[PDB]
Amino acid sequence: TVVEEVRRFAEELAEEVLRVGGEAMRPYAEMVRHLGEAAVAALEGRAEEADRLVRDVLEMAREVGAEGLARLLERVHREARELLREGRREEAAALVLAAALAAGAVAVAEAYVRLGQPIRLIAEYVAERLVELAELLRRLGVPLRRIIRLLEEVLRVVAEALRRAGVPEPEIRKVEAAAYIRLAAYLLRQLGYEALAKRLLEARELLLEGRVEEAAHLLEDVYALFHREIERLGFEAPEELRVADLLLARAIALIKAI
Amino acid sequence: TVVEEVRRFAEELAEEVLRVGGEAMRPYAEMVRHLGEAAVAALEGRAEEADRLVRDVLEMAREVGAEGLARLLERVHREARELLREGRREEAAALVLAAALAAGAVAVAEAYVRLGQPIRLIAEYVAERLVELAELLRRLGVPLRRIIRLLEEVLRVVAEALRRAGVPEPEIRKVEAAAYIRLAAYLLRQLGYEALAKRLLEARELLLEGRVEEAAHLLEDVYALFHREIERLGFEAPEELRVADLLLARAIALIKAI
Amino acid sequence: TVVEEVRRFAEELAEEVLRVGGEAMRPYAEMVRHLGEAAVAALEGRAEEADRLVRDVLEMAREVGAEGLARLLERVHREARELLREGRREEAAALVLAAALAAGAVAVAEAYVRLGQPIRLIAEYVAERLVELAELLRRLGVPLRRIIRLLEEVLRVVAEALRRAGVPEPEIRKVEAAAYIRLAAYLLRQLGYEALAKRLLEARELLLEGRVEEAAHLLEDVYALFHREIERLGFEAPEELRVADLLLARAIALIKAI
Amino acid sequence: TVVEEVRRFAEELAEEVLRVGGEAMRPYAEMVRHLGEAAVAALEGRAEEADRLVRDVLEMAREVGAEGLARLLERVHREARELLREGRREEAAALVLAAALAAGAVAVAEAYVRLGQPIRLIAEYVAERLVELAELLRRLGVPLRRIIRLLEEVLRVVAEALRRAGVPEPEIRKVEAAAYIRLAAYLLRQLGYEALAKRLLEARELLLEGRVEEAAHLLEDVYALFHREIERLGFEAPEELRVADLLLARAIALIKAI
Ligand SMILES: [Zn+2]
Ligand SMILES: [Zn+2]
Ligand SMILES: [Zn+2]
Ligand SMILES: [Zn+2]
Ligand SMILES: [Zn+2]
Ligand SMILES: [Zn+2]
Ligand SMILES: [Zn+2]
Ligand SMILES: [Zn+2]
Ligand SMILES: [Zn+2]
Repeated sequence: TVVEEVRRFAEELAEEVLRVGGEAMRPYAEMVRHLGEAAVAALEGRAEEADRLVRDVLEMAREVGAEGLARLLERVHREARELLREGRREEAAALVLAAALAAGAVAVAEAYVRLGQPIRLIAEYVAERLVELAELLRRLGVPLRRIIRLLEEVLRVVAEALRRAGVPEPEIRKVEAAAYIRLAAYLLRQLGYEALAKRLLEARELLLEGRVEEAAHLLEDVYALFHREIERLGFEAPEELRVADLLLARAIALIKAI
Repeated sequence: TVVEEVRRFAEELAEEVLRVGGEAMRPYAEMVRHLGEAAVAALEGRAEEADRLVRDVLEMAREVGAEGLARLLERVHREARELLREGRREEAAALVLAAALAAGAVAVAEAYVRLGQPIRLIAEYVAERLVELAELLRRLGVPLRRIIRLLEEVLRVVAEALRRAGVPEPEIRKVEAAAYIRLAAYLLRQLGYEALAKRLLEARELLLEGRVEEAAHLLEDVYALFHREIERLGFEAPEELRVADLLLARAIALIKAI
Repeated sequence: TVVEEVRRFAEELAEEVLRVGGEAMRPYAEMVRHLGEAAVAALEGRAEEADRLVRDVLEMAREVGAEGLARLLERVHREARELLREGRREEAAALVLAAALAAGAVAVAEAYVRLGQPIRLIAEYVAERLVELAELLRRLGVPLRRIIRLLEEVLRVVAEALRRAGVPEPEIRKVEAAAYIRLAAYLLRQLGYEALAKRLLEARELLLEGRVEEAAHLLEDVYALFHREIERLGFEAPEELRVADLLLARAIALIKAI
Repeated sequence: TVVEEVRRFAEELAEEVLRVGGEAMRPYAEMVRHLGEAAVAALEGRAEEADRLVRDVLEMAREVGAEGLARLLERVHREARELLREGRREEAAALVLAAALAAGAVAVAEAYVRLGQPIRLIAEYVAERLVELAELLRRLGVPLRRIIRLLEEVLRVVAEALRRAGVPEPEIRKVEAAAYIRLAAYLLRQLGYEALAKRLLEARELLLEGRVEEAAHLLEDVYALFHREIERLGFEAPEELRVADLLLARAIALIKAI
C-alpha cells in the first residue's frame, strides 16, 4: 500500500495545485506527478527510470524559472544515485517525495501570493503539509533526524520562492517560525506532553495574528519550563525531546529576528 | 419561493466570489449579499430599506474603487425609486439583481485576471451567468426587451472591469461576442430552432479557440440562412426572432472589429 | 435590563461629555447617543438599523475630524455585519459599546487637554472607564480575551486622540501603563490576590506622581514574585492569571520606554 | 499491422530525406527514425519511453537549429503526456507522426531550396505527403477535425522552414494554397464529387504555373457552385463538406493575398 500512498499523495497535491492556481501553472502539476512516479519507481525496484524522471523534472524547472526547486532536484539526482547504488531504497524515495512536496508547495504559495491572500493561510498550509509528510515518512521507515533535515530543506525552498514573489522578509520568518512551532508540537504530542503542545500552539496563534511580543513572551515561558524538564533527565532523554529542543531554539531565534 | 430564489442566487454568487478570490475581496461578497437583501426587500413590500441598502452598497463601491459598478448603482437607485413610486415591483428587483450579478461577475473576473487564467474561462463563465439570470428574470415576469437591456448593462460593467485590469481590447470583444452568441442561441432554442442553435454554438467554439476567420465565415453563413428565414415571414415574426436578429448583428459586428 | 444598562451607560457618558466640554463638542454627545442606540438595537433584534446608525456615526466622525474614531467605526461596521450574519449578538453590541466609549473618552480627554488639566486626571479617568466597561462586558457574556482586545482598541484610539492634541509622548505612555496596571490589578482581585493588587496600585500611584524610577523598581519586584507564583503552578493556571501576565509585561515595557 | 505501417512510414521518409539531402543532413534522418520509434512505442503500450524519445528529439532540434520543429516537439511532448494520462493512445501517436512528417518535410524542403529546384516540386511534394498522412490517420481512427488541425500544423512548420531558407513570401503562400486545394479535393472525392475535385485540381494546376489570375477566377467559379450546393442542404450536411468549405475559403484568401 506504500506505493499506492505515494501515488495518492502526489496526485492529491497535483490536483490541489491545479485547483488553487488553475491552468496558469500546469507545469507544476506535471512536476508533482512525475516526481510521484519517480518515487514509486524507486520503491518498486529500478534505478534508471528514477534518474530519467528526475532529470526530466529538472529540465522543466530549468525552463519554467524555478531556481531553488532546480537546485533541490539536482541534489535529489545525485543522492538518489548514491543510495540506489548502496541498495537503500526508502531514503531515495524520501528525497523524491520531499521534492514533490516542495514543487506543490511552491506552486500553491505563488498562487496565494498572486491573488493577495493573507500570510496566515500560507503559514498554516505549509505547516500542515509538513506534518502530513512527516507522518508519511515515519510510515515508510526513514529515521527521524533525516525526516527533520528533509523538512527543513522543503521549508528553505518555500522561503526562497516567497522571496522571489516579493513577500517581505518578516512574513517569511513568520512562516518558518510557525512551521517550526507546529513541528515541535507534533513531536511533543507523541511522547505524551499534551499541555506543552497546547501552550506551543497558543504561542503560534498569537504569532500568526501579528501579536509578536505576546508570542515571544509565552514562547519563552514554555521553553523555560520545557528546558528545566530536559535538564531534569540529565544525560538521558528520548531523541524526540532532543530534536524538539533544537526546533524550539530555532523558532525562538526566528521570532526574535522578526 | 421567488424571494427564496433571489436569496439563494445572491448567496451562491457571493460564495463563489469568496471561493475564487478568497479573503482578498471580502467587500464584493458584502455588496452581493446586501444587493440580494435589497432585492428581496423590494419583492416583499418596502421602498425605503431598498433605498438605504442601495446607498450603502454605493458607498462600498465608492471606497473600494469600482467605477462602473458605482455608476450602475446610482442608476438603479434612481430608477428603483421611480418604479417603486409607480407601484411596479418586479422590475425594480430586476435592476437590483442585475446590479448584484454585475458586482459578483466583476469580482470573479478580476480574480481570474489576477491569477492569469485563459480568456475562454472568463467568457464561458460570464455567458453562463447571463443565461441563468435571463432564466430567473423570465421566471419573475419582466418583459424580454428589458431583460436584454439589463443583460447588456451587466456586460458593459464587466467589460469596463476587464479594461481596468489591463486585459487587451480584442479579448474583451471576444468575451462580449461570445456572450451575444450564447444569448442568441438561448433565445433561438425556446422556439424550436435546434439546428440554428447548434451552428451558432459551433461558431462560438471556433471563436473562443482563436480561429477568428473560420468563426466569422460560419457565423455569416448561419446568419444568411437565418435572415432568409426571417424575411420569409414578411411583416410577422415571434418577438424573440426580432431580438435575436439584433443580437446576431451585434455579435457579427464585434467579431469583425476584433 | 441589559438593554437598559446599555442605554444608561451611553446617556451617562454623553452627559459627562457635555458637562466637561459644554456646547463646544455637541457632535460627540450625538455620536455617543447613536452608538448606544445601535447597540441596543443589536441587542433587541435587528441587523439593518445597526448598520445605518453606525454609518451615520461614521459620517459624523468624518466631518468632525476624528480619524482614529472613524477607522474604528469602519471596523465596527464590517465586523458587526459578519457576526450579525453568524447570529451572535452580544459581541456585536460589545464592539459598538467599545466604539461609544472610545468616542466619549476621546471627547473628554480633548476637553481636559484644551483647558490644561494635569495628566493624572486623564489617566485615572480613562482607567476607571475601562474598568467599568470591562465589568459591563463581563455582565453581558463576552469571553475575556475579547474583552481585553476591545479595551486595548479603546486605549489605542484614546492615545491617538491625545497625540493629535499635542500631548507629549511620555505622558501618553504613562496613561497607557497606568491603564494596564489598573486592568491587571482588577483581574488579580477577582481570584483572591489582594496583596498583589495593592502592590500594583502602589506602583501605579508612584508612577502617576512622576517618580518613574521607584515605580519601575516596585513593579519589577512585584512582577518577580507574581511570576514565581505563576511558574509554581506549572502547566496549569486560571485564565485570568495568564492574561494578567501579558498585561503586566506590557505595562513594564511601557514604563521602561518612558 | 498499424505499428508496422508507422515504422514503414518513418523509415521511408528517413530514406527519402537521406537520398535528397545526402550526408549533409544526417540529423533529420535520425530525428524521423526516433519519432517513428516513439510513435510505435506509444501504440504498443508505454508512456515513459515516448517521453524520453521526444525529449531526445527535442535536444537534437535544439542543437541543429530547427526552431519551429523544436516548438512543435515541445507541444507534442506536453500533449502526449496529457492524452497518455487520459488513456487515449491513437491521438498521441498521431501527434508524434505529424511531428516526424514535419521534420522530414522540413529537411527535404531545405534540400530542394539549397540546390535551387522550382517551387512546383516543393508544393507537389508537400501536398502529396499531407494526403498520405491524412490517409494513415484515417486508418488509425483519429477524428477528421483533428486530422485537419495536425495537417495545418505540419504546413505551418514547413512554411516557417521555407521562410528561414529565404524563399520569398508569395511562393510560401503558393505552397500553402496548393496544399489546401489538394486537401479540399481529397475530401470532396470521398463523398463522390468527381467533377468538383477535377475543377479544383485544374485551378491548382493553373496556380502552380504562375497564372494566378486564371487560378483565382476558376477557383471563385467552382466555389460559387459548391457554396450554392451547400446552401441547398440547409441545416444539414456531411462533416467533410463543412470542413472543405473552410479549406476552400482559406485557399481563396491565400491566393488573393499572393
Ligand atoms: Zn543521471
Ligand atoms: Zn537545549
Ligand atoms: Zn435614495
Ligand atoms: Zn435583420
Ligand atoms: Zn453597511
Ligand atoms: Zn526592591
Ligand atoms: Zn510570563
Ligand atoms: Zn517529459
Ligand atoms: Zn461557407
